[PDB]
Amino acid sequence: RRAVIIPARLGSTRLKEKPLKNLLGKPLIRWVVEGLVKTGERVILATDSERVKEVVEDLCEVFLTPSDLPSGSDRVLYVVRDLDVDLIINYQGDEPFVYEEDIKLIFRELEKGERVVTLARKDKEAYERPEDVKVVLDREGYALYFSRSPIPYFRKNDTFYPLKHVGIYGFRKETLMEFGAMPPSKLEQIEGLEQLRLLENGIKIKVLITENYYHGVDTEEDLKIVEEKLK
Amino acid sequence: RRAVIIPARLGSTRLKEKPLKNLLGKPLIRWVVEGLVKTGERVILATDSERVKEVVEDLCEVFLTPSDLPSGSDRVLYVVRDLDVDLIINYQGDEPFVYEEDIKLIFRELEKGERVVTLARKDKEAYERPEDVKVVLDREGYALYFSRSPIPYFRKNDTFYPLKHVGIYGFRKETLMEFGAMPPSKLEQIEGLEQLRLLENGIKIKVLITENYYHGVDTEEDLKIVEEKLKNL
Ligand SMILES: Nc1ccn([C@@H]2O[C@H](COP(=O)(O)OP(=O)(O)OP(=O)(O)O)[C@@H](O)[C@H]2O)c(=O)n1
Ligand SMILES: Nc1ccn([C@@H]2O[C@H](COP(=O)(O)OP(=O)(O)OP(=O)(O)O)[C@@H](O)[C@H]2O)c(=O)n1
Ligand SMILES: [Mg+2]
Ligand SMILES: [Mg+2]
Ligand SMILES: [Mg+2]
Ligand SMILES: [Mg+2]
Repeated sequence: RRAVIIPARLGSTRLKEKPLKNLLGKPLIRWVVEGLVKTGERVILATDSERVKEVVEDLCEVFLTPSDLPSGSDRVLYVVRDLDVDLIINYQGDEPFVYEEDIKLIFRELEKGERVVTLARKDKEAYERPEDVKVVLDREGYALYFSRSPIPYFRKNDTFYPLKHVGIYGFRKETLMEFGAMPPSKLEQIEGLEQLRLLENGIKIKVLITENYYHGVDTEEDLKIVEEKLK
Repeated sequence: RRAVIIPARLGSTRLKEKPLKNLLGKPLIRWVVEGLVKTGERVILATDSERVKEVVEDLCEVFLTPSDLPSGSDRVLYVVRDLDVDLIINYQGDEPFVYEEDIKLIFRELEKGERVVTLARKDKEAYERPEDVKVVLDREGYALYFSRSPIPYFRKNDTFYPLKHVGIYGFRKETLMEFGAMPPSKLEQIEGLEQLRLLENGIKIKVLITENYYHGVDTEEDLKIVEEKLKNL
C-alpha cells in the first residue's frame, strides 16, 4: 500500500526541458526512475509530456497531468486523489541520487506512526544560500522551523548544524490530502516554503539525518556538477 | 497566588552596575519596580547586591541570591523554588517600560492553562541585529523558533513579520522548575538563547503580540534610546 510519486514537468525554466537533459548519456528522469525502481517499490511518474513518459514507460507507471499545475506538490496531489494507497513518498524529478536505505528508512518511520517524515544532511555550503532550505530540530528530531535564512545563528560553534533540508517527503495519504485542503499559510507564503503549512497548522514533521549525497539539478552548473559526482 | 519576580544582579559587563545606572534622575531598577508596583501584583526583586536592595527596599520585597547564579531565570528559580506561588512572571531588571494590561494578559493566559507565555512586537529595525531576538509563530500563536538570525526570510515582504521577542515570561511554577532541571540544549547553546531549551524539549511557548514599546537596557546606546523615548511621551 505504498507508492513513490515523482512530479516531473517538461517546462523547466532555468534549464531547458530538464527531465530530458542528458546526464552521462542518459536523460535526468531516467536516472531518477532507475534508482527508484531498484528499491523494489511502486514508482509513479506524473508528467505533462509524452516525450518524458516515453523515456521511462518501460520501467514504471506514468500519468499525464495538466501542464499548468503550479507546483510539484499540486502535481502529486493531483494523482494521489485517484490512487488507492496508504503511504506516499514524494520524490523530486530532478534528484538523480537515490538510496534504497533512505527510502526504506522513510517508509519504516511512517509505519511507526509518523504522519510526515523528511530528510536533512549536515552541510555548511547551504547555510547562506537562500535557494537551500535550512532546518532546526527538537531533541526527538521533529522540525521546529525551516527557513531560507541562515539558521541557527552561530553565537557558539557546532559540528552537527547547519542542516540542509532535502525535499523528499513521506506522507500518510490522509495527511497529504489534509495539506492539499488547508489554505496557504502566512510563513509558507513569506518564505515560499510549502512545508511550513504543516508546521503552522501544528503537524509534526519527523526529520531523519542522512549522510548520503543529494543535490538537485536546477541549472546548467548543477548538471555539470552532478555529472562529475555520478562516477 | 501569583508574583512578579525581577532578577537584577549588580555585575553587568556591557554596562557597569546597570540596576543603579541613572535614568533621568532615577536608578534603572527603580523604574522597573515602580512600574510593576502599580500593577497591584506582588513584586519581588531578586538580587545579590545590598546597594541594589537599598534603592527599592521601600517599594517591594527583596530576596538575596548568590552572585554566581548563571542567568536571570536561574535567579528567579532560586527564589521561586521555595516560594508558595502558582504562577510567576520573570520581568527583566533592565526593562524600564511596564504596561499593566500586558501583565494581566500574561497571567490570564497562564490561567487558561498555558505553561509558558511571552511577548513579541512588530519591529522592522530588530531584523538584522543579532543582539535582538526574532520569533516566528504557528497559527495559534505558539513559537516555532526563536533566533538571532533574520527570520522569516522575506521571499516576499509582509504586514505582520518581522517580530522582536520581548524577554518577559510567565511560567507555571512547576514548569519553571522543570526548565531549571533540563540541561542546556543544543540550539540553546548555539544561539545563546535559553528559551530554546523549552522548544527543544517540546514545551509550548504561547506568544502574545503587544503594541506597547519595550526596549532592554544592555549598553550605553540602549540607555540613550530609552532616555529619548521617556522624554517623548
Ligand atoms: N509547476 C510545476 C513546478 C515544478 N514541478 C516539479 O517539481 C519539482 C521541483 O521543482 P523545480 O526543481 O523548481 O523544477 P522546475 O520548476 O521545472 O524548474 P524551474 O524552476 O527552473 O522552472 C520538479 O521535478 C518539477 O518538474 C511541477 O511538477 N510543476
Ligand atoms: N547571571 C545573571 C545574568 C543575568 N541576570 C539578570 O537577568 C537580566 C538579563 O540579563 P542581561 O540583560 O544580560 O544583564 P547582565 O547579564 O547582568 O549584563 P551583561 O550581559 O551586559 O553582562 C538582567 O536583569 C540581569 O540582572 C542575573 O540575574 N544573573
Ligand atoms: Mg521551479
Ligand atoms: Mg529543483
Ligand atoms: Mg547578560
Ligand atoms: Mg538585557
